[PDB]
Amino acid sequence: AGPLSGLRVVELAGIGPGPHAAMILGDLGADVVRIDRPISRDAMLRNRRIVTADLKSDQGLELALKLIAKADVLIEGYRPGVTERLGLGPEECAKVNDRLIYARMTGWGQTGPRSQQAGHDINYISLNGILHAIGRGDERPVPPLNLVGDFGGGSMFLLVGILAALWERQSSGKGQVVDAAMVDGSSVLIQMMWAMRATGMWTDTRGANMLDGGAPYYDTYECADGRYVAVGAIEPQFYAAMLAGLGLDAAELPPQNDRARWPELRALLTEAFASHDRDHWGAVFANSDACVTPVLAFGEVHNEPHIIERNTFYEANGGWQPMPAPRFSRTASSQPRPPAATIDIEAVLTDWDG
Amino acid sequence: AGPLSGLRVVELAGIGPGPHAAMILGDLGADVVRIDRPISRDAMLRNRRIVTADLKSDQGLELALKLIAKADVLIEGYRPGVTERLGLGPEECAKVNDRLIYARMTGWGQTGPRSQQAGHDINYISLNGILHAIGRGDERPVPPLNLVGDFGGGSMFLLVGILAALWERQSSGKGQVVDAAMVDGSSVLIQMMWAMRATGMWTDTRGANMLDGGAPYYDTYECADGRYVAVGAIEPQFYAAMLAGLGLDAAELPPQNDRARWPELRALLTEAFASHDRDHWGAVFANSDACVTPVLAFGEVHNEPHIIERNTFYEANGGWQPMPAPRFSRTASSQPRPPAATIDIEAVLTDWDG
Ligand SMILES: CCCCCCCCCCCC[C@H](C)C(=O)SCCNC(=O)CCNC(=O)[C@H](O)C(C)(C)COP(=O)(O)OP(=O)(O)OC[C@H]1O[C@@H](n2cnc3c(N)ncnc32)[C@H](O)[C@@H]1OP(=O)(O)O
Ligand SMILES: CCCCCCCCCCCC[C@H](C)C(=O)SCCNC(=O)CCNC(=O)[C@H](O)C(C)(C)COP(=O)(O)OP(=O)(O)OC[C@H]1O[C@@H](n2cnc3c(N)ncnc32)[C@H](O)[C@@H]1OP(=O)(O)O
Repeated sequence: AGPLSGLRVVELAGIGPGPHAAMILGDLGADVVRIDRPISRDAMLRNRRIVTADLKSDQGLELALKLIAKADVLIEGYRPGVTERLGLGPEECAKVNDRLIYARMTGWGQTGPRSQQAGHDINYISLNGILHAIGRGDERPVPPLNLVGDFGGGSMFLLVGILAALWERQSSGKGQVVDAAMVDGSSVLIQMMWAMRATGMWTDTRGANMLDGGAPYYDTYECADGRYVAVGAIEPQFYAAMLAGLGLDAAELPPQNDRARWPELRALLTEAFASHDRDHWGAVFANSDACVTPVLAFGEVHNEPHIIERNTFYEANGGWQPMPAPRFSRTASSQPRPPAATIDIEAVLTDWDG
Repeated sequence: AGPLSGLRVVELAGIGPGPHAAMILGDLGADVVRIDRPISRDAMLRNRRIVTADLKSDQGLELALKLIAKADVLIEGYRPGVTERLGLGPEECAKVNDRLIYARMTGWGQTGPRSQQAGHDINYISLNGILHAIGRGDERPVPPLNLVGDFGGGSMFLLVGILAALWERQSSGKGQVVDAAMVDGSSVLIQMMWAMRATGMWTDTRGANMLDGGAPYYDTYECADGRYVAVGAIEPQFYAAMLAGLGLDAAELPPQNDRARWPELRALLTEAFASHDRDHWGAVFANSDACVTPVLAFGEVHNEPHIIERNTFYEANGGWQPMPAPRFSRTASSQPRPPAATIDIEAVLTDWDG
């Protein structure tokens, strides 16, 4: 039902960014066929058809290629060379389908000294200054889950690459290869900090900047109940609204942007926030522009009115899952279809005509 | 030169996600025209033409609409209702160009109880369980800079919405509205943790999971020089390669996934890593699959061989900036054009035929 209805995607079963990319394509209405090794409880495998094949066997290769001959996009996330050795590399795929967008999802990219090296998110963002910038300044860096390498700088760039290549295809008639490396995507993801560093607006000192926790107006605060609020009152008029809700006199406080006095400012803000519960502040600044919000655990999200009203989540069997994003006014996306039983690869070939 | 060469984008100047989205379109070859209020050192504003109009004025509105009439995409990132009041809302734009992809970039979305409220990244990820999941367990949550709401769950979803809607326009001949809300995108960005929570594979206890710092094999360690390495050795063979490099006898350590003895495991690993400087480990895990990498500060990135050889960065005027991502084999993106002087809006309208 979404805008990608009609798009055919072959996904070679992998882990992390590749399956996430394929999910979003399916989310938006694509026809996604996932080939695995010979009913999943993994909600990420929503919006698929699962088929199986041994790609090291002559029959599996032949069946895979027939599928690929009829697809728009191929997603693979193995080490570079792996698809080549199977006979499913870009040059073999070209011979049967030169309209194909061949999307290669890696951490380190297709070439370079590290291209054959195992790794995970935390490694890809360790090499490009990202990790070093995350966490409190008095302690070692903390990983921002696998949100920045695997997804924000990984699958999301694979998706952009795929969709941009589909635009180009309109006039060239041809596909090509998209090399989406997490080490690259994540760097463009953090381009604002590269831009800020060049102008004296960001330092390499962890935890001492405007957006990393260093600013008392841009951080979390612990409340009376041991729960937290988030404060993001960057603009002076938002900051002023924040001080108001807390019952603090601005004249009695250091100026907002006097970094010399930030520890003094933070102590006053700490004392304020610590005097009531999280839900008290939630109520104080419910409709304000104070940029103060309650910090909800996953298990609490379902109770928040803005989350409910907008149907950001849906109940699948066993728990809430996020609905497709972003939203489309005319070709809206469906509620995702749960994972289903594996189906016969030949049946999909009939459906597609391979 | 990139795959988006030919695409026409009108960007209504704003902050954070919108300008980052426009940048990536520009990066990939789009013809992006930015309308600001009446030459930048913001490297984010690379790959543009900048023009000036007072949109509150009769003549300003008229010129903007003439530009929009010739564009493929419009990006705006103001509060919902703002463009409506200006007379550049979706209903007004449709009258002059129904092929327009109208891309609306917000935190809270177009509708809902919070939709008119101020906020910034830290607020958007505070409402949907993300923030609460970031940081050490013995402390309040830390913001993962503005990487998760503004960009990974923000501009990146706007971009997917834009390019998806363009694909759809191939066959419907028409555009539509993309409502990209950071509270939604970030939720889809963290779908893996929603999937895991449902199967008992992720807990709401901060700092106590596989990918958040709780696992001794997926975290940073401080070295003899006070600098850091990242360890990402999730798979047993990589973990084994890690211990081997450290000269620790496995027989003598707690099992990798015995959570009850994780603190004992961490302490042994801490002692090991602290015995030499970062560059030593740097060297020990050379081309190994041990998933151990050095944690480079921004200012060190330019010295790293894998970074150099792949040209992940380029020297603009004054500092390193990331090259376009992802990479395309046939229609490669150009090195970004630096920000240039504001130009005459009519010269753009002549160029485009408006
Ligand atoms: C409710 C549950 C939710 C689910 C939760 C899941 C669990 C959570 C875990 C989180 C995972 C996310 C983690 C944190 C990340 O950070 S992801 C980043 C990992 N890196 C990458 O993806 C970069 C690209 N990939 C790689 O570098 C490597 O694939 C790897 C991930 C390091 C693993 O290395 P390794 O296991 O040696 O695999 P590869 O070298 O790729 O070779 C794969 C071999 O398998 C074969 N193969 C594949 N498909 C088939 C098939 N259908 N039939 C037959 N064979 C198949 C290939 O031929 C290849 O074999 P060969 O070519 O070596 O002989
Ligand atoms: C090297 C330099 C680097 C540069 C770095 C920049 C500095 C770093 C700062 C950190 C930025 C990143 C932070 C962490 C973020 O999270 S950004 C995300 C902020 N949130 C959003 O974007 C969500 C959607 N937007 C909004 O909610 C709001 O726009 C906002 C950000 C809260 C700002 O609120 P506010 O100032 O009241 O603006 P709005 O309500 O949107 O109204 C805008 C008014 O301006 C007017 N306007 C606009 N363009 C023109 C024009 N060309 N000519 C004449 N007028 C113009 C509009 O008409 C509107 O007026 P009105 O309709 O309100 O009367």
